[PDB]
Amino acid sequence: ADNLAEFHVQNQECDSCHTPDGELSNDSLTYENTQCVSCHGTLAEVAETTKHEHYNAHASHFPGEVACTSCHSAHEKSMVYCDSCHSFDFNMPYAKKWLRDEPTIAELAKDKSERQAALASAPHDTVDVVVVGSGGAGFSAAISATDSGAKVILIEKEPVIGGNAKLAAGGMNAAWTDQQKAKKITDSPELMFEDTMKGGQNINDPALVKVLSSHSKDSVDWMTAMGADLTDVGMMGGASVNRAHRPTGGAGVGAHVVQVLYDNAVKRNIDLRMNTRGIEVLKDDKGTVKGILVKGMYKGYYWVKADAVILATGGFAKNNERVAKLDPSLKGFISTNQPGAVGDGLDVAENAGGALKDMQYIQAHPTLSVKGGVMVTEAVRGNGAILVNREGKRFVNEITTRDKASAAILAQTGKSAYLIFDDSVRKSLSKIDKYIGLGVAPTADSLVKLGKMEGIDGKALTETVARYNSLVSSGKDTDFERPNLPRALNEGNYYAIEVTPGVHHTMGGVMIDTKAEVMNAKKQVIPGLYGAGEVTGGVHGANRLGGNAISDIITFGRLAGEEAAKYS
Ligand SMILES: Cc1cc2nc3c(=O)[nH]c(=O)nc-3n(C[C@H](O)[C@H](O)[C@H](O)COP(=O)(O)OP(=O)(O)OC[C@H]3O[C@@H](n4cnc5c(N)ncnc54)[C@H](O)[C@@H]3O)c2cc1C
Ligand code: HEC
Ligand code: HEC
Ligand code: HEC
Ligand code: HEC
Ligand SMILES: O=C([O-])[C@H](O)C=C([O-])O
Ligand code: NA
Repeated sequence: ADNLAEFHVQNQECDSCHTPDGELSNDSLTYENTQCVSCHGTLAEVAETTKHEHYNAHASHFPGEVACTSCHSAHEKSMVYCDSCHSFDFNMPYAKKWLRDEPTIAELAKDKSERQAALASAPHDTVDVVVVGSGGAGFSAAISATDSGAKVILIEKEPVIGGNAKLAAGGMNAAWTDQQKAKKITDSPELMFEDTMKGGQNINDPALVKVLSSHSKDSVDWMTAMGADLTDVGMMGGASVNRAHRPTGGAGVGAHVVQVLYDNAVKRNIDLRMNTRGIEVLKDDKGTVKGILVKGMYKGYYWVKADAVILATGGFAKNNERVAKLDPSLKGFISTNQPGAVGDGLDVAENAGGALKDMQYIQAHPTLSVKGGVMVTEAVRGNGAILVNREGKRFVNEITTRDKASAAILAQTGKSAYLIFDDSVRKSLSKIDKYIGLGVAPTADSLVKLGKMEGIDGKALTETVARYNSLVSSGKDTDFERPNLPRALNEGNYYAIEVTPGVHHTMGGVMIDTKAEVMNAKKQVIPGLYGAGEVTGGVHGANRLGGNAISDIITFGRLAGEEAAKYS
């Protein structure tokens, strides 16, 4: 057969998959997916049948309950979502090459011509608040608004939840938390503010950063009350003390936080709609929002009547064309992001009259795995790893800010470097075992063998580590002034990961005030319109600190949800 449906109808009726009337249930394809599960079992049950030693299409790091139709279409060939960042050896029936070519908001003007008819119709739903995007900002806002008495609809344009937030590794910054105190760490919201302002070249909006620093503990407390583990607290670049919180053992913060938000959303019966793209904010005759029209992938255009809309759509770091127009030094770089992170929500915001700011400030993560084409967490460095070049030498303070680290690596021979660490560092951060399972962390019982394996001068490598270990014991890095020297690299075997910068985060975005209200170029608030998370600009200035984006999206997501509800 040429497609999955044709396969099944060889021995099945249409209503094995469909509703009696044959209409698709909704854009999440709830009923239909329910039918696949009825015959094949849950995604976990399918997973038992498709294991490989180091990977499994049906048991991944994605949180939430991933719908079968995310990858398995019925009446046409479909794409494996994992192929958007990896190239695993898969044999999905009826597969086609991964290719993402979502139309822009501007191109969707080719649907006047569908859109006019929708807007002429009754609104499909009438609620209080509509939140766009199921990343951390969006779930936080949806939950926050719901607890504040508002009826919400949460929409996600992708087939799966979580956006980039589900990918987060290194942690969530906050000061001065109960969790830090339990780990004997001394910190303050003032210190966090100062690290943050300096890290961003004092470009950041000080009122927004004040909100980030002062609400950070509350945000950790809120997530914890909802069931999250934020008890491990690590170091990230440009911070005066350890303040990046994540699950026990040093597991990734991202999938965990989104899973917790998802669970809490489902607990409150929040209306979550997948494959549903926010297209244009609707405003009444006095310019306040009155709703939003959306495009369901399976059921087409419709609008939702509401007093408020919260845009929580993430950044545009996956869109290299737009990035390179803003910062040509990043043209052609690989990105760390999910395939939908291309900035269409910003278009939505601008079309609704919101102004943008700081857009030229785009952050490259200094360590994308060259071999895997995926982000390798900064916590690897925070927990003690060093960087060496092909000459087997250190060349930079590995916990400096990302602008400086990226430039340093790009200035080394071959425009890449190697993370080097031992088993003590490996055991201190369980997320590192994920890089090993991905096959991107070759290992050996001596630095000479490792260097010969990876094309690093082996003798130089050895002396570099011996010398670095001596600075660790002396307590002072006189070579590159790295301010925190947490571990000597001397336990067990040695690992190398080849790394180079990848485009990661867009610090610019829609202009918001401290209540997360979106503003126009005259600095006037657009009543009913809110923005939270990486879609906004002004929080992180010219360079964002590792750990500060998850802090941002919880704090500003929650704040937007409560402001939205109050606005009502
Ligand atoms: C690999 C990786 C690791 C990171 N780790 C860390 C970390 O450890 N600590 C840290 O502080 N930061 C980290 N960052 C950054 C942080 O995760 C992101 O800044 C965060 O994802 C921004 O969250 P958000 O809620 O604003 O957006 P996202 O989580 O990206 O969610 C936005 C969602 O909106 C959807 N969307 C967009 N437009 C539309 C639309 N028009 N209609 C409907 N849906 C829409 C998107 O598909 C997406 O699912 C990491 C980023 C990546 C990529
Ligand atoms: C389950 C394995 C399926 C069987 C067998 C059939 N259909 Fe289906 N259909 C299914 C899904 C999940 C969807 C969504 C799109 C996709 O291809 O994945 C569909 C959709 C259609 C549609 C489109 C309806 C619309 O766009 O509004 C129609 C017209 C349709 N299917 C009809 C249909 C008939 C007549 C079938 C029996 C011969 C049949 N489908 C089987 C899943 C499955
Ligand atoms: C029960 C009534 C089923 C429903 C509803 C769906 N599937 Fe199914 N599927 C079923 C059978 C009995 C078989 C044959 C193998 C077996 O388990 O006995 C299949 C086969 C598939 C396959 C493989 C097709 C191929 O070319 O080999 C896949 C990938 C599969 N089915 C997917 C799938 C999805 C995603 C469903 C819903 C959209 C779905 N199936 C419904 C039985 C049933
Ligand atoms: C993408 C992220 C997927 C989602 C979501 C689901 N499936 Fe899948 N499926 C996917 C791949 C890449 C493959 C191949 C596995 C491999 O290791 O090569 C498959 C395969 C199937 C099959 C065939 C299994 C077999 O008997 O060999 C079935 C029956 C199947 N998938 C079912 C299925 C169902 C019902 C889903 C939802 C619960 C589902 N898959 C999710 C990728 C993806
Ligand atoms: C890009 C946005 C990604 C997509 C889409 C998928 N994964 Fe991923 N994967 C991602 C990263 C950044 C990493 C590095 C390690 C980490 O936890 O951050 C990985 C790694 C894996 C691995 C290795 C570790 C492990 O969990 O076993 C596997 C086997 C893996 N990813 C599988 C996987 C599957 C099956 C996906 C589709 C559902 C999937 N990934 C998509 C980034 C990205
Ligand atoms: O390196 C990390 O884990 C990460 O990528 C952290 C931030 O904030 O973006
Ligand atoms: Na931004």
